[PDB]
Amino acid sequence: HKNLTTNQGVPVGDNQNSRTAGHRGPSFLDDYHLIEKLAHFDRERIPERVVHARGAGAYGVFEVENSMEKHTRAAFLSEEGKQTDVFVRFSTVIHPKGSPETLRDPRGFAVKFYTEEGNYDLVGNNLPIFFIRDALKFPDMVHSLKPDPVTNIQDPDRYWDFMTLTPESTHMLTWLFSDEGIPANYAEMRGSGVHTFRWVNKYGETKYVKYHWRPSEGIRNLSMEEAAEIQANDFQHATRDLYDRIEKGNYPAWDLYVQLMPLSDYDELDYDPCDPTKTWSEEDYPLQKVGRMTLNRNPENFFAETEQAAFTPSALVPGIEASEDKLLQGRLFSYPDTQRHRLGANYMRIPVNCPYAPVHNNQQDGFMTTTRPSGHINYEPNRYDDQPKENPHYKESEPVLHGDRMVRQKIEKPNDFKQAGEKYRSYSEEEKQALIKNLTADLKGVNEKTKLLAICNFYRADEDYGQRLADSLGVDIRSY
Amino acid sequence: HKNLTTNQGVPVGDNQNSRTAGHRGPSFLDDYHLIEKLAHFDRERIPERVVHARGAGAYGVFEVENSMEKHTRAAFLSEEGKQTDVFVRFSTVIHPKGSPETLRDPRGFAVKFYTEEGNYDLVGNNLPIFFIRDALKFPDMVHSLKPDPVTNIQDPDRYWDFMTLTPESTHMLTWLFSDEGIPANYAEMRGSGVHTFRWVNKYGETKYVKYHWRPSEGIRNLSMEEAAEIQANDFQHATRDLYDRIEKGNYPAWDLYVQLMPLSDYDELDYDPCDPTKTWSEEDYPLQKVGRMTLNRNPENFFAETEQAAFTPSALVPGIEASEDKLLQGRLFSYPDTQRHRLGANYMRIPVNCPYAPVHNNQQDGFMTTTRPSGHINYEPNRYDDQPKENPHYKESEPVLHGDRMVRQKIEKPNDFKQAGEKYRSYSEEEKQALIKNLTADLKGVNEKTKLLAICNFYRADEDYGQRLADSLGVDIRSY
Amino acid sequence: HKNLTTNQGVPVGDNQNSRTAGHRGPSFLDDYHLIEKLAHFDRERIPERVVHARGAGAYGVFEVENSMEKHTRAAFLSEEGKQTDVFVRFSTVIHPKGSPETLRDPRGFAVKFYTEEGNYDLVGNNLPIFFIRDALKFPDMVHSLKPDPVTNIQDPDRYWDFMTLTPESTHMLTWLFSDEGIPANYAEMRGSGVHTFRWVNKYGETKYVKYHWRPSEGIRNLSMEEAAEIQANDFQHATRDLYDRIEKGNYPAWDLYVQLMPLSDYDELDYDPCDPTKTWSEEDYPLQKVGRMTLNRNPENFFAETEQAAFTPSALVPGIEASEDKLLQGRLFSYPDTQRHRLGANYMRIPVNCPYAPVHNNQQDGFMTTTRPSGHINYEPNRYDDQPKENPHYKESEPVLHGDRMVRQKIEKPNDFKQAGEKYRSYSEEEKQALIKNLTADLKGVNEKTKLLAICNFYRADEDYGQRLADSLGVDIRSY
Amino acid sequence: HKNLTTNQGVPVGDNQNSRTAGHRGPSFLDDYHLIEKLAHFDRERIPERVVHARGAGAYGVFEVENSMEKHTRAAFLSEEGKQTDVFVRFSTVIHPKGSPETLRDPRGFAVKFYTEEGNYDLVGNNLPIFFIRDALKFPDMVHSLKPDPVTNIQDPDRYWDFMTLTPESTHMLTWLFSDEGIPANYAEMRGSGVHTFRWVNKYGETKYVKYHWRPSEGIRNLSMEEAAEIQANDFQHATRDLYDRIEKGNYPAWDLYVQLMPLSDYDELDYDPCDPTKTWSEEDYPLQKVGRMTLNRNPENFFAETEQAAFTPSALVPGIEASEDKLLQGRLFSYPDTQRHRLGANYMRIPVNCPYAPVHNNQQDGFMTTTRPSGHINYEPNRYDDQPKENPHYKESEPVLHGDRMVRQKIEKPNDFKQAGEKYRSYSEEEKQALIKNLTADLKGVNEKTKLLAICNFYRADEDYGQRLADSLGVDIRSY
Ligand code: HEM
Ligand code: HEM
Ligand SMILES: Oc1cccc(O)c1O
Ligand SMILES: Oc1cccc(O)c1O
Ligand SMILES: Oc1cccc(O)c1O
Ligand SMILES: Oc1cccc(O)c1O
Ligand SMILES: [Cl-]
Ligand SMILES: [Cl-]
Ligand SMILES: [Cl-]
Ligand SMILES: [Cl-]
Ligand code: NA
Ligand code: NA
Repeated sequence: HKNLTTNQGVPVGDNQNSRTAGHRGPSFLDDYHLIEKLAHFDRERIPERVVHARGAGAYGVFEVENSMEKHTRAAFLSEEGKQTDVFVRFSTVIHPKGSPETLRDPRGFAVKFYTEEGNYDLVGNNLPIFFIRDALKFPDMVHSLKPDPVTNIQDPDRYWDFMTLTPESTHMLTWLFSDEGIPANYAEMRGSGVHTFRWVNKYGETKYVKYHWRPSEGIRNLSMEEAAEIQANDFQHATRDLYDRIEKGNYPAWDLYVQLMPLSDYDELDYDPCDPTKTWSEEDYPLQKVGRMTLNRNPENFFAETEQAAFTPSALVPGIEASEDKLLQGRLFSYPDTQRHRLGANYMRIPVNCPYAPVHNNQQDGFMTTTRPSGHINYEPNRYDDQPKENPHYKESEPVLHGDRMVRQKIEKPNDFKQAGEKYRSYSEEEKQALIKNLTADLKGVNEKTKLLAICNFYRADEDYGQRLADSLGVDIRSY
Repeated sequence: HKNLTTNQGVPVGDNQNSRTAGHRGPSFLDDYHLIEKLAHFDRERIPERVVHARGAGAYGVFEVENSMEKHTRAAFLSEEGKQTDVFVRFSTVIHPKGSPETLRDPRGFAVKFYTEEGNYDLVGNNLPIFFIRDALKFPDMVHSLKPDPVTNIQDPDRYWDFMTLTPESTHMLTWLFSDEGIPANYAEMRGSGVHTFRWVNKYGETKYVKYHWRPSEGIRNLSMEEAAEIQANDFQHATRDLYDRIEKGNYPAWDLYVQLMPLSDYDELDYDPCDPTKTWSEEDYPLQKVGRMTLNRNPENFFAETEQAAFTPSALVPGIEASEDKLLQGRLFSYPDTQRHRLGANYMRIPVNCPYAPVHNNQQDGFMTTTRPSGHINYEPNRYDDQPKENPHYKESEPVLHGDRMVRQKIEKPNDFKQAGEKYRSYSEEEKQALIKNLTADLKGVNEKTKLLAICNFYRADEDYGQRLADSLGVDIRSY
Repeated sequence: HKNLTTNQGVPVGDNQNSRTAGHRGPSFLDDYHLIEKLAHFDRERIPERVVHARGAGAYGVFEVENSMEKHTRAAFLSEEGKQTDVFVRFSTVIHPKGSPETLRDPRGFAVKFYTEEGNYDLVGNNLPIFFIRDALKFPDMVHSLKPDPVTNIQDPDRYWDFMTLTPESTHMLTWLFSDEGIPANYAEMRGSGVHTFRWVNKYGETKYVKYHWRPSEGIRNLSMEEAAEIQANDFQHATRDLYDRIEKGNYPAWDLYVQLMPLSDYDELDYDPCDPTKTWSEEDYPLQKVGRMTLNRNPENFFAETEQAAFTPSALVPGIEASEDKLLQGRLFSYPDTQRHRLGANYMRIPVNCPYAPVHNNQQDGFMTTTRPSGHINYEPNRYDDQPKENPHYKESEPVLHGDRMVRQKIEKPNDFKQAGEKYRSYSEEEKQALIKNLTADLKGVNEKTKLLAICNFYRADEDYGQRLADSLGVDIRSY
Repeated sequence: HKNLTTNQGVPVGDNQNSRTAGHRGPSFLDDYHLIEKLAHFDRERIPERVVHARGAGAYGVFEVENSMEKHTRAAFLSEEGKQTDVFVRFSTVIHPKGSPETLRDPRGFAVKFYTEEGNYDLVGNNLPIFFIRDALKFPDMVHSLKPDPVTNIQDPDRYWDFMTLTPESTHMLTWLFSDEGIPANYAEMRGSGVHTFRWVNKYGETKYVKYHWRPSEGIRNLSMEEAAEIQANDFQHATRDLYDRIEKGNYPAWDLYVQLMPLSDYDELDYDPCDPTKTWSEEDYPLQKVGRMTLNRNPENFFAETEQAAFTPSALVPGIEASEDKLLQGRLFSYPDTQRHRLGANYMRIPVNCPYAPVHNNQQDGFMTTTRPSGHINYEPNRYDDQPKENPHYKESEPVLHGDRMVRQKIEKPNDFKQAGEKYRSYSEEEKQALIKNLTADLKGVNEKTKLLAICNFYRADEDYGQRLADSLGVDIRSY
């Protein structure tokens, strides 16, 4: 048995009645419990994430099967059997909190590894490429996909206007308008790092790397019809499914694979290996198994742990570095930036965000300083041998720059259409029919000029693709 | 034709490419356009409303048919034909911003009148009563109804635990589990002030008042099955419908009616006329037509106008005052309190929230001061005749207090069950069947002791009501 | 030896050099350490307190010498010898952080007692009365005393305009313009509760109470000349002094005394005993010794503990209640209201603000939730016997209301001049000379009409007072 | 004559009395005027600037004498007689908002030019060099200079520890410990851009540029003793002096001069021309007159205009670009980053911060959206010719990168001591005596090891300098 109390620790005499002038009179200002309780209720909410607002979290463990020391000095990958705790958040993208999990969208697949050398965030999606290749375009892309700023309803005419004028999107749309645009749930789902990263070993040798998560539950997708049937009765089915599997002991898992590519292979590929609109061939760059992640624990509080979770692609650990991918480069900035706004300057002290590794530095103060700081010395260099100092064993690599000027210019070999065609031809006939169907339903109401340009981009990917879509939309493409 | 610019007014040379070390190299920090554009994107979101997060807005006009000056000095009601601009937001209640509009919930019906003596907010719902009668319980009620804080899914076992132990909720639940718990859309929907308010005329005479909005489009409700079928294909159907009606010139309207009751009728009644779990008989207190509101304009920007809209029951105008309703009394505080958090100290300067009537006072500063203040005199009293002064013509009434002590105590004559029974018996057989069906689907999975208490509360309302529910749930109540 | 780390717990390789294109080229965006370290620096500051922005803090102990159980059930005062930890912050009032501690001002004297039944804040000043008697005037008062909103310099013409038109200020001004307006430091300084509070004993009997703190170091004040001399060489001498006394083991102490008055004595006094412009005669209501507070420990971090400290007069404990003092009533609201803005919705979790007594309630979420919440049940009533419940042993008293109606009306018996005259006559001749001298230096440049009104208000206090001021100002008041 | 009103536009009947239970009873919650007025009061303050918190603002005009089009395409410099409106803020550095203006510190000299091609901010100081050359050290340097985080008092032992271990500071300290470390006021003061910038003409030719402001009122300084004499009686003397000069029509002015250097001079010099611890010789790179800035208008409201002013070195206009200076490079980020926290995401819409030039872009939303946004198109590219587009005429230059790797490495030819010695020798004997006096007073109490290292750094600058300081401090340096 426990007393209800105020936040001052005073036991509450009456949690039912306001303080009033007699039993039916107006309410007095001197009712600290009422005002405190209502005032905190009035401040429960924080801004939702600007994208990926809808999602669900879980904790688990990553275990190494094959040590990666030949290729990276990353501590958490250094030996067979090494276990690292994770927190993972899965998500949709475009719509707000509360939106259904039956909508078409990439799915987020964000993994935080609590390593001995710091927290490493691999902020992935299910699909292995993206719509754009430069972060400067991201608020534009998002804005076109988001509900219309007047109507508050998503409008295909808007995002297809953007996408069609942004032909590098063509590969991505060829994945997203398959039925893999609606995963059945978060467990029966692919994961991808999407970007190329750099792996750096103890000799300072660098390889390019891509990451892939393969579900133990397999990949399963929903047709537009299957999605509607679920949406009718449950707008949070994926969140429900994740929690329920874990509560029942049916723990979902993913095997982590990598592809590894020499830096020098740039110059002979007909695409840029750091163009995130591109995948690498699995015949030429085979998947190499690293280990397995099992999710086995539900959070204790959704707001405190899942809503407040902060991941960033710039949370890199020794041995794992960014590539020059211009999309990734903006993400390095944007995540901690938005987090400072969404969560507070001190967001890294929220428990789910805290490292397991020691934190010692000369930062101070900021809203909601709860960590009981002490000491006189908050500056470096200083005369004190016991105060924290830099450790040169932990310098990052020095990537070679091939450019000689500060420029704003598109990458060479954009090759916007080739892999979209390859993906299209890789589909089964049943999968091609679904792609055309889903695209037709999406395009049939859009501005005729935009609809033609869409068809033309898919035609440039593959002639059969573009002709089938034109036929299905009733568009005459003879004059082109 | 216009230049894209930074926020500094510098035309942008290139809105496609980040600044990088050659065409494929990493990104430079000296890219003000990138950083400014990402950083503002990173800050787009504000907190959603703590309740009524999902909603839709429109502007229109309210026109007086019968002047109300014999009963209230309110300026906007003073003359036949007098027109006042309104802004209205409709909403659901429990789930977050992106949640479906097919869910069971009261609907918000919030009307801001831009009167010549200040803004008057009538913050109603469709349903004319509430679950609780004291604001001290509001965070409890809400927390029970909201998604479970662990699972992020709404759980009937939680809110029925609260509601069953809060028997004053019985009248409300008897309305909400009719099919009027799911209005077809926002246009074919009732509105209610819910609370008794005080109307005060130019002689200082006071009457109790209740407000009712009657839709010109009639009232239409959804069954659970009808709601699921809509939910399958559109999770924002009510938002859509409102915008669409107005864009097509099919303007929805409501007639405003009032009931008026003398203060001295308190002892004539077997309930407290200021208990918001109670309605007043329309036979004994007939509806009196006041005027008509027509919504005829969509907002120009949903975030700026609808998301940032702030209504409060305490935005009262001369002639219209709060009653002693202890629920209303807490609302007086909570709304501006939450708005200062959600929107900023200076939220009243946001255009939708601004009055038409002149604002002159000695308040100053606060985040985002955009109003070009001037002058040396920010205090009163002062020696300057031209600075703003109090105006004793605009004093409020002085309600009589019947109590002699500051107490925490439930009102007399709570009468928790009688009107719920009256409402139940007022239903058609088809309506009673839908009530029992909807209750049964909601209660069938809850804790057995809670389920029995629910049945017992409804039995106390009406024996046939409670027995039908018990039969439908398979619960044997012979022995009570 | 310790590593400098990022907030992700990654050791920093180089805390000296930004990451650049060669040894002298422009800086790269991919420099997580630079950006994290700059961004947090960029966010160190929070709003200063709206008043009492300049101050200093210390911890210590309060020990009961005489149990107060005949008069109050407060736990911390129950037993001889009982020791309660305290935190105390002393302050100036008007000017910002960084301002000098040599200025004329009341001084704040805010004591947090960490009691077994919750935190009790006694938020005092050195002077025992105040300028105003209704919180509605506080923003006016402050704005008149604050630097002019155009020039950013304090202007006697502005605050004397307010004070002269606010004749209830006369008693306060008669204390503040003695040399006690500039205490020598925080240790050699009086403290006062200012308001009457209500003490309630185990039988439910109530007495009015006033609190006084008497410095073991005695009271010492600065002349205007002494204050200038200190200001020349140290703008933070009181902060320095408090820290230095404690660091050297010379702990400052205060004895706590109370006056006690029966409720009934209202009706026979020629003032309102809950008017905070009034004192109670020490002859008629003798000081009674309660105990001693000794301050013996400096905080470990000024920002975390002293800057973030939050006190409120509404942090009352069983046995100690607010009086009807209309000034106090507004304070009850204002402090936690400003604190939610200044510090965050969760400011009560900041260590210095935490109670020693257990906190259990159904509040949740809000910015910077750091407390590891858990459990499904965040509402009451609920079916669970182990969840926190109200405890009727801890109900507050039920003060009798003498009023009939909700009114806006000045108290009866304002008696604005009589005590100011009594205070003036209680001064030694040296002390009267100082008062006139300090008043004259303040008023000599003020608007002539305001200057005359000042003289008249002091003349009404005491003829010799007003005449001496008029003489010193060169103002002939014979014609009145 | 005007009514005082609430923020809802309702006239206030009584601005004197709270609403209470009779004339002396406790206060009611239903007092919207009290609560609104106190709530807004409670929220007046925003965070002060993290440095330069104390300052003062004015408006004026800049007029071109000698057009600069041969060297820069900047619009505001394009024609003789061209006038551009400015806003200027002057400041101290280290202590908080209310701190004296008699302290030793650089002075800030921040000029916002409202040009036809956007706002251009030249965020200078009086002194023409800086303590450090990499932004990574800025939070350290500041934390060392700031009041100690335990005592809240500035401690020379802390900042000399930092500075002595940061020998690139030696030139700066040689200026700051002259009497120019305490300017007599803001008018009789030098201004400097400090950094080298790049000027780019219409043919794309680039020169390095330095900016210098020469006061028409001449340069005048205070000795330590003259500063204390002022401080005794006025802790805002420089704020007062600026406002007073302008109010009386005695407008302060500065002539702008530039120095111009070819990029190809790098190897001709024994320092890096982009090292901000360095000046350029005026013999080798003569001062060239541009024009004159006159300050002739005080702001209408200090908070709205001066306190909320936001400047950034990244507010560059076509023709004027950053150099590679690594200190500058971090400032490009830090200012808009801190301003988003201090002022809000929409701080650029605060009037003093608004450009004169048109602003059109696809940014949206954020706290306190006051700008009445409209339209459906918030993304680019789009199909609409009338929506804002990029303008390639306004591309920036493409600086040549000399580096081939991403590195963290000190510049070549740091040359930490030579210019400090040149400055020392440039001093008159009276000036040398002051410098030694001021340094001795500052160093005499610091840790002996730190004090010796200080002397050694000054000795390396000039043997006489170091020897005179050693003699004055009583330190025998014969053994070295
Ligand atoms: C209606 C009258 C008053 C109002 C509305 C008011 C309001 C405030 C506010 C808003 C603060 C800043 C609190 C914070 O930021 O944590 C403050 C601080 C303070 N006030 Fe008042 N005040 C009033 C009267 C008084 C009185 C009568 C006293 C003493 C008897 C007093 C003593 C203090 C002290 C000592 C502080 C500093 C607390 C600290 O050190 O953190 N005030 N006041
Ligand atoms: C890396 C080096 C530096 C960093 C990181 C830095 C950072 C900052 C920051 C964060 C502010 C607060 C701005 C605000 O809140 O709006 C500021 C203000 C200021 N800094 Fe710096 N600073 C640096 C070097 C300098 C230099 C070199 C100068 C002059 C050349 C200077 C002059 C100023 C001035 C004048 C202000 C006040 C502007 C105003 O009046 O509002 N700082 N600085
Ligand atoms: O952050 C994102 C924004 C838009 C689309 C995506 O798939 C995504 O992950
Ligand atoms: O504000 C609200 C909270 C909970 C239920 C409701 O119907 C409501 O309107
Ligand atoms: O909070 C306050 C405001 C004005 C004057 C004071 O003495 C005070 O404490
Ligand atoms: O921004 C700043 C920080 C520290 C010292 C300075 O001179 C400065 O301008
Ligand atoms: Cl650090
Ligand atoms: Cl006001
Ligand atoms: Cl609670
Ligand atoms: Cl944009
Ligand atoms: Na191995
Ligand atoms: Na010329």
